[PDB]
Amino acid sequence: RCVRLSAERAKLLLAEVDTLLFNCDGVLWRGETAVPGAPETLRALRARGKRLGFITNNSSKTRTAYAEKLRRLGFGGPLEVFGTAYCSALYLRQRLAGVPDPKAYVLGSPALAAELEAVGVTSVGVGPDVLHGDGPSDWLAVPLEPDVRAVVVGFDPHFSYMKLTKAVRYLQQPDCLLVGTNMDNRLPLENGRFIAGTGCLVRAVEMAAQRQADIIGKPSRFIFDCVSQEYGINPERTVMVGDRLDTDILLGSTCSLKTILTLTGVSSLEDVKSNQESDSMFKKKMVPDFYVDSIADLLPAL
Amino acid sequence: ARCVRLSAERAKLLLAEVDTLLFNCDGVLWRGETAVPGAPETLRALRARGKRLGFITNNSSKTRTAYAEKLRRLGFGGPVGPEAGLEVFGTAYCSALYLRQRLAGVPDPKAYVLGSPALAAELEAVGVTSVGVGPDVLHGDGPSDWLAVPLEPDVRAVVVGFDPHFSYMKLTKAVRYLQQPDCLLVGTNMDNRLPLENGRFIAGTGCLVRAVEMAAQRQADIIGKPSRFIFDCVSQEYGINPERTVMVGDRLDTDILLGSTCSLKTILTLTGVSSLEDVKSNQESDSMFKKKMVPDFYVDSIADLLPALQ
Repeated sequence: RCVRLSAERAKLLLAEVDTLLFNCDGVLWRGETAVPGAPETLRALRARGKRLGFITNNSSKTRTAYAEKLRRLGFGGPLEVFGTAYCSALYLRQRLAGVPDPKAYVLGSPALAAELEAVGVTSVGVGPDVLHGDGPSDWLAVPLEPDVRAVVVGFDPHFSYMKLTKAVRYLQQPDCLLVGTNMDNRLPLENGRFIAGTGCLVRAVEMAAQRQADIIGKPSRFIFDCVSQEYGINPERTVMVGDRLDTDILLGSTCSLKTILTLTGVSSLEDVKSNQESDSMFKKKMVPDFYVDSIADLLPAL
Repeated sequence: ARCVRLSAERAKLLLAEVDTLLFNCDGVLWRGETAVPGAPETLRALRARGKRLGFITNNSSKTRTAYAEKLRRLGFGGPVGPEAGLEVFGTAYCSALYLRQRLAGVPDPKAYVLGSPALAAELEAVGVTSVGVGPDVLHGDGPSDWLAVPLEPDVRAVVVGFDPHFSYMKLTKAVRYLQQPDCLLVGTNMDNRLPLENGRFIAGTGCLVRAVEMAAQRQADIIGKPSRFIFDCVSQEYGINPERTVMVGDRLDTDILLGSTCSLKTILTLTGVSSLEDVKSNQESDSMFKKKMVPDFYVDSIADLLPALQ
């Protein structure tokens, strides 16, 4: 029952909500360029006493980096950003609490490794690992780091058959964990362009390792739990604003949060139309409570 | 269909019934670079008895003629003379045939190959030019640099085989080529793992194919076993009559399944991946498909047929 948002309805909701959780890409900005009116509306929400949070499935930037980008583009400051890097670090903290010196093989960014380092998890394998040796015997003979207790698959632009081989070898130990930052098929880019998502890499590792990975990012509930551990979210008085139906809006529906769809990003009203037709009850979960052309549309009520 | 143990008498009955024998290579004829004991003698005897022998492989790393050299070196024999034709059908050659048929009429077909030099050689033989074989290491600081790399014009297919040089760059180029609707996506096999000696394994081609499928939001066409195209690739040259042909294999999900779906008599050899315990599990109907994966006859090794060939 997607309602079209008007200034009157926006005022009504704003009275009801104290916390707003936003996806960054496709909602607040595309690339390094801000959505028209978005910085001012978020500044105004802060002035009206609303608490702002940010949830992202990208593992390439640290919390402080996302916060600096928000500050430079005028969105303000209080941390308020919850990305798959930080939340992956928290997951590994929880699942490796008993390990004395946990080490993880990270097919991912320096930011993911830094976030793991902050929670006490040493990371190995960030960066290039180009193929060496002419056959499987050479590839399977390469020495591995000792005491590796987890394999974390993030956005690895250096992904190679060597990293897949080392990951599978680490995962031959039953105690070893397999964690994926997200399961997205595509990473949205500017101008409607896209590149391969972390989900492709994670699925390669899963298939080779005959394992099912634990997914940290949206639509997984783990990212909401990571936000709630610090915010203490009240589902009834909290709203999730997002651009993608399969990740942001589904997360909102599963966690009983109010949902707003912004049409500045990947998803559009036509997609919601197909979802409103009952092919599956799940697709009904992928429908927003309200829709806005842009987040600046909250400025009339603010 | 009751997985009968092939006794020498039963084996002789089979020899009278079949004129053509199709063998899987790894786990049946040889393990790695070392031959299975007694297999070379058995196949040489089969050639002497006038039986026609063919070979089916899911590995895309060797050309037909190269496989023939390995067979000759290990004592399995070779095509007799000038009239005789090649006996080995691997995923490189049959992938080339698949693109030959599916790119019929294309003026100068080009393919982006995440695969071996052998696959490129076979494609050249069928008239398909190949681009992208070999390493493509990461360059640049961001997506704009990666997406600024120039792509070749008139690429009409993406072929994913065993690529140990697979990289995020090659995946990115593959999706960019596949953004063209006419472009085909072909996979040599969908195996999650490549079996190796001593129970070891490495990641299979299926992982690479799946990554490309997910990013391109496409479904790949698989050439290798259990897909029936490899059987059609054999038949295009052999002209097989299914009831008078036997398929010998080591793996239930690939070799024996191909035999059953193509109405070939099946012999399971226990020198490879599959065991009688696995066929036991399949004989218990957990899945409808598992009934298809049951051998008509079983032997510990193909050398077990040597008494009936003398």
